[PDB]
Amino acid sequence: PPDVLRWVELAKLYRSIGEYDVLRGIFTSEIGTKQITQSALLAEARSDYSEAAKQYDEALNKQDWVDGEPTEAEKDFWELASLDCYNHLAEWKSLEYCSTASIDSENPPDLNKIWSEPFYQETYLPYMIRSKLKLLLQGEADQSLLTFIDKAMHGELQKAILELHYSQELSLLYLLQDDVDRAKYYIQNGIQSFMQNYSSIDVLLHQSRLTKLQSVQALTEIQEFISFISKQGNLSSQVPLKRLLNTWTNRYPDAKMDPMNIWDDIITNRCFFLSKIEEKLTDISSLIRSCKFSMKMKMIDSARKQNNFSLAMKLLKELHKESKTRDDWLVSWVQSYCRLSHCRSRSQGCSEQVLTVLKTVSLLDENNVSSYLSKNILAFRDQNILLGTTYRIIANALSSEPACLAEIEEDKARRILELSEKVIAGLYQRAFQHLSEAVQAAAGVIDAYMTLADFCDQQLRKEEEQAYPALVVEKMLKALKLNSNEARLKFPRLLQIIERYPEETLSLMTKEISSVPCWQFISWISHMVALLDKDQAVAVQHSVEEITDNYPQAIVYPFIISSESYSFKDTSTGHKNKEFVARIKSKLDQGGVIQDFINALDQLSNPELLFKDWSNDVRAELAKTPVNKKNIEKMYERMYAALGDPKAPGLGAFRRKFIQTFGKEFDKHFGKGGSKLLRMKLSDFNDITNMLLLKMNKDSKPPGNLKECSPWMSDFKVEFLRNELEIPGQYDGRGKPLPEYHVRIAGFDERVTVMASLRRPKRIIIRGHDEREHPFLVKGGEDLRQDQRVEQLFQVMNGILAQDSACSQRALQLRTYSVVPMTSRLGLIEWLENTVTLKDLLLNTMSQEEKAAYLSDPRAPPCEYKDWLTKMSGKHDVGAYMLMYKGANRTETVTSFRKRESKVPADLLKRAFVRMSTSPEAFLALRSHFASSHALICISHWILGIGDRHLNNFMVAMETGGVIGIDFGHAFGSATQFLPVPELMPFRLTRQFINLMLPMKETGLMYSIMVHALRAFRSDPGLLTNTMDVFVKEPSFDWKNFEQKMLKKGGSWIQEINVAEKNWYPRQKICYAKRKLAGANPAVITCDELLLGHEKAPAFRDYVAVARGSKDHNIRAQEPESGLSEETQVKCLMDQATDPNILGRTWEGWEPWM
Repeated sequence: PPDVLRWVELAKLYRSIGEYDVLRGIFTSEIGTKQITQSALLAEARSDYSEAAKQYDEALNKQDWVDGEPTEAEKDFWELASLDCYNHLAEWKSLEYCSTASIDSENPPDLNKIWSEPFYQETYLPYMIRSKLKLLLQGEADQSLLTFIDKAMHGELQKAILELHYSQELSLLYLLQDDVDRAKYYIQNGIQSFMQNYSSIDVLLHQSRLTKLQSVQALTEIQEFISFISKQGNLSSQVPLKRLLNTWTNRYPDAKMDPMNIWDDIITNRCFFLSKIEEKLTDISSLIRSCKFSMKMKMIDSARKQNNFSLAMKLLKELHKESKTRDDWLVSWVQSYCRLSHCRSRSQGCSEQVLTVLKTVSLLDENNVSSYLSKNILAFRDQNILLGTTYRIIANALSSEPACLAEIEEDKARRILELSEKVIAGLYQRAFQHLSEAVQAAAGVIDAYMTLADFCDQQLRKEEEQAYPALVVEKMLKALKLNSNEARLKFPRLLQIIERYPEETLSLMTKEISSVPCWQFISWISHMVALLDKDQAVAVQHSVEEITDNYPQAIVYPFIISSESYSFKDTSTGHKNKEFVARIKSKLDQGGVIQDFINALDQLSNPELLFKDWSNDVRAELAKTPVNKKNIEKMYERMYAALGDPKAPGLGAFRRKFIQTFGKEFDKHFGKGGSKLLRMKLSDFNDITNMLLLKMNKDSKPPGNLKECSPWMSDFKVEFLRNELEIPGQYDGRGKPLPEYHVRIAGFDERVTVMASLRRPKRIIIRGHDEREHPFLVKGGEDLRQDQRVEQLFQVMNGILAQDSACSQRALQLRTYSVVPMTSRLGLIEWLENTVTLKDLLLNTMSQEEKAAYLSDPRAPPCEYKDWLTKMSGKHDVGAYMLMYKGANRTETVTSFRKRESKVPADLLKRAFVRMSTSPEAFLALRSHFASSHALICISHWILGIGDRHLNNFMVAMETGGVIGIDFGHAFGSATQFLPVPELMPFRLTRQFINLMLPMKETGLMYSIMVHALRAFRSDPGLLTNTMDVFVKEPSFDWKNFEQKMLKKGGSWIQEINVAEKNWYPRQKICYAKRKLAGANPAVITCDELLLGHEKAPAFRDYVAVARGSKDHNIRAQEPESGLSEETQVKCLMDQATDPNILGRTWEGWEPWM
């Protein structure tokens, strides 16, 4: 065919530049039509290279296949994938016969036949010479190679390939036959081969250069063996031997970043080199064998981490025979096997998870009980840790699934219940004894503390429905006294166990928090200085005191906003708490420069919108019932401080260029304010305010035009040490902070830039003590604590995301812009250099006329959409959705959706990537980064369920093509609850993000990124679970700041609910996130969230019908409700994202089409 071998050659190209995902993107959509294809690629996409060839040898001998026939395009592909997925693991012996046994049989004369028919010359040859060399290097004779080598070394057309390419295999072969000089010439041609090959690759095609560069360690290891074997200065004694052995075992390839064949190359070459150098010149060899065993053991402990499991298992069964002389080898062998069983069992079913770790008991009542768990107490500790965690695994296995697990294999049921609920408590007790041995038995004890920590916290969150709270606190804090990233983020668990159990061991917390390094709390300080108002601000006083003594700069900005509200206790215990805030308030802010800093930054914003904020605040507050006492006269003082007379800027502030245009004009209307606004108590007629507010926007002058609107910062002139300012937004954990070295703010440029948004924030260009120019964006008027919280969330998120293998090898990270809330209604936020928002990219890409007909046209897809809302429902604004859901079928909406999206241009994102790249060597590495980053943030915006991802919340950076996420108002699962017209799509993957990657399918890259990300997420010990728990279990938005920040933005949402406002309940959002992280179908969660906030809504059954599926077209209904897997979860996601039953009826400003 003329349209299939093209895909064969495209796969042939993409196999060479790494890129092993868009390789598999076409082997499920062009070379297909079967089912063994998908059933093997699902076990090849995850690193499970055993079953994904065990169902290719169980498919090459197929007979019937009566549904048609596999063409000639995939019968070769099946054996080629069999070769590849035999090569990635240690199957060399079953590679040679399966390579050369496809031209003839009867042990064929493979001499010149492979030098014929060039399909027999690129594919079957390198695996043959590779496999035969790997099988020769183990040590045998087998004499199958040099005859073919010497026959092919005869003639130019049989030598100008076998000398061009390979030469390192040949260098090792001629080292095996002991002519070192031709081996010298060959390895030197190998070094020149790497140089000339490296020089011709382009400079931005990354990961191809890595696949080149990862071999020079093997090349130089051969070069060093040659340089070492020939010299006669090393034949005298054993010390250059000893030094070379130490500098070998010192160096290593790293774990978590090198694929397994490079580990194989270096390990086997080093073992053969070492055996040769002991074979020639002749305890010594016992020490040599000990270095051999330790190098092999490090190879196994690196190969465990990447889920490359079957290679690890056959390596373990390789490495048993040597492990009998020295007992530490046996104890390392058994802990390595128990840890391999542990890392395996985190993915099996509940039926086999008990079996797969019950089988590893009989080697633990084995020897090493003979006096070696007495010589080392540390090995006793590690044995205790692994056994207790194994008992915890078995007890946690069949406590999740009821009692049905002791139904099969009754000898094993007798085995487990030998050591029905009275065995669960016994196994938990047998776990707890072995863990309590550890905390009484560098940093080989932090693991022993931390296992008790997470075990006991799991037991108490089981006990939500035993003096463990006495045990957990000091056994956590005695290791937090040491450095630990896994204990820095586990502190608010102590802050909540002491609050909920104050009569349970309050003094223990005090007696341990007495001596602790007081700079390990600097990240958590808003969870301590917002605790001064309540009780239990008595166990934590001196740590706050020490921070305000030694580092009195890094507590200041969260002390202010928590001093903004503090009502103290009438009992005399409160009479030292108000004394405590008095003492710290006196001894801090002694410079008196922080307050003028904040005040001049307040005088920079636009107060014209602050009056709108004040009008909406009072018309929401006093419009219920006039029984609120004194609060109107308590909150008019805030308005009268900043606004009113032109001398209150003098006294509380500096003279503003805006107040000489605002307060000076407002006397003939603010006399009315001083008459009736100071004594209103009416709340019946704010039309008088609305008409003046309509006039105040016509003649105002928002061009502030300079820095002179804030005169304090323009003329800064630092003089000497008056306890200088120390720029906001440093001191984010991470070791002992050097105080003197942050950028002392020393100047403000007289250039300000407003931004065009709904609130119109301003951007300033502040200058450096290191003589840089740090820009920032002031954010006047809004609460910005939640954005600090979710940047902490993204920090722990892509701190998880870089310690597995399969995301570190592909370099997936989020991009965290920084944010800081100086005081309430005043935040600084980091600005990024030369970025463009997504709708601006997709909008300026077009020409003149297509943009003109998209914006200004009657049948244009916005205006056509509101016209379809009219002609479907009858009414002509919001309020027609409720009659639109029930009163419309499927087939009108789907076809009308296609009919409206056909009018826009098609190749918009591809013209945007081609209008600036100027090189098709750059188009590839500018497209792949866009797709990789957009896929990662579209799955990480969903675990903690965020909505509202419209066209101005993605920003692209036009030097690499990444995308970022900003502006999170609907943080947890709350987009669909409290909005009127809900949103049901888990992210945004619309038509343009599809027409970019054509002609590839949307299962090549945007699927493998999401799968690797989600499987990287849900195997953690619950760091995300605890942090998400703590973020909503700290009340700062208890529907009040939520509704305030909701009405801050101007959309269509005014509250009046009275049923969902009682249904806030942060024991529900953690439950739903723990479900959709623990495994749940993503149509169950969306209809559950729509049920809990839209009960008794009219078209509610329509909502659950559209979210429910169709069972004939949408896969998201044909799947179960629980116990799924990652690929099924993400297949439901990618169906629900693009399913025009859903995208047809959504919010018009969300822009579903473009």
